Amino acid sequence: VGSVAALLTVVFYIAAVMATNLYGATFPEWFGDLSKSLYTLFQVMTLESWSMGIVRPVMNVHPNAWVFFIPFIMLTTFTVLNLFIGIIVDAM
Amino acid sequence: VGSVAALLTVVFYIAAVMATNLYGATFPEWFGDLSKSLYTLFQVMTLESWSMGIVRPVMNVHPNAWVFFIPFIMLTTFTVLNLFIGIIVD
Amino acid sequence: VGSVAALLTVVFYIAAVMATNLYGATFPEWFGDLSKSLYTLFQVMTLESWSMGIVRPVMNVHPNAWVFFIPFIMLTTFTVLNLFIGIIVDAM
Amino acid sequence: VGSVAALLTVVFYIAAVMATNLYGATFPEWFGDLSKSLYTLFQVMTLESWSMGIVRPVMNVHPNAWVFFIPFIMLTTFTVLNLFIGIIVD
Ligand code: NA
Ligand code: NA
Ligand code: NA
Ligand code: NA
Repeated sequence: VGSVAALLTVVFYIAAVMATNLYGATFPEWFGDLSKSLYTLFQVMTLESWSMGIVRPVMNVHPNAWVFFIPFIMLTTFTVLNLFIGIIVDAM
Repeated sequence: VGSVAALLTVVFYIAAVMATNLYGATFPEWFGDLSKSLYTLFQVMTLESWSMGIVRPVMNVHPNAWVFFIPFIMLTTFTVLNLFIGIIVD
Repeated sequence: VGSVAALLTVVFYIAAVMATNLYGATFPEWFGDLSKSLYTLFQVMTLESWSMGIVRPVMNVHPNAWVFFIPFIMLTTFTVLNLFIGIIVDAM
Repeated sequence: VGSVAALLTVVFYIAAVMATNLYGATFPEWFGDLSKSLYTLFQVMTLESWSMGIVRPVMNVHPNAWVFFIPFIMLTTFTVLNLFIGIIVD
């Protein structure tokens, strides 16, 4: 439960560092600094406008942006699901 | 199960009171009164257009709005998940 | 499991009948006929653009539209969750 | 768990082949090639803008497009839920 939250924080920070470098110059409102990137990757994790709002516009400059975002989604969404179930199971 | 629904209603009302005060003047369509706020925070909880539709436009006036909305999402979505599982288990 | 799918079909049809009558005249693209309504209520159940795309525009003509849509969401989303878990539990 | 991931990959590929043929000519940005189709069907599976962004605009050319997309959603979202629970249980 604690290790799951620790793995998610580390992965979320590493990805936000990676995103700032990759799309920061071309998409500064979404990835211009670490803070902007952490906020965008939280939104992407909630699946809110991830494709129409973020990744499709990013792919028009970086055609392989999906190699970062789709595995990011698949990982964080599974980890969050594993985390929330983990708290509920430990409570019972 | 009942206490979970009670905790969620209290938290949802407190947050709706907080939102009306914070962004009611600058965003009156989404937070102009308690009723408008309760409706918006229900939408934010369902994750529908929370960032592109609500929080990014709010952050252009209030840059720290994320300190209210991200913890609100993390709390209510976990509580709802705990509530729905609670009914199914019982 | 079967009764859950039966309850969901009945509720989904009743709601689609209710919506066609309520918002069909003022929002004919989303609720103009039973077929259009069933499609919109399926979208509303998946939570896709339910508020920005459907219910906020509907509330500008019908201010109490939320009395129909919010309880519809709370019911169908809980029933679907109960249905999907029901199949998985019965399979094991 | 492995067979669930195998069933999902096969179904996802078959559907992406089907979509390219069906709406590739009329919607080339979303279904112009197998790669574009696989990306769109992943988005549709996450429920992101599936109706307002994809299926409503597709239905204005192909009125029965819902016969492909609604069953696609019902299948893949159930399979993914079955997959994620499968890993956690194991
Ligand atoms: Na959305
Ligand atoms: Na969504
Ligand atoms: Na969702
Ligand atoms: Na959206």
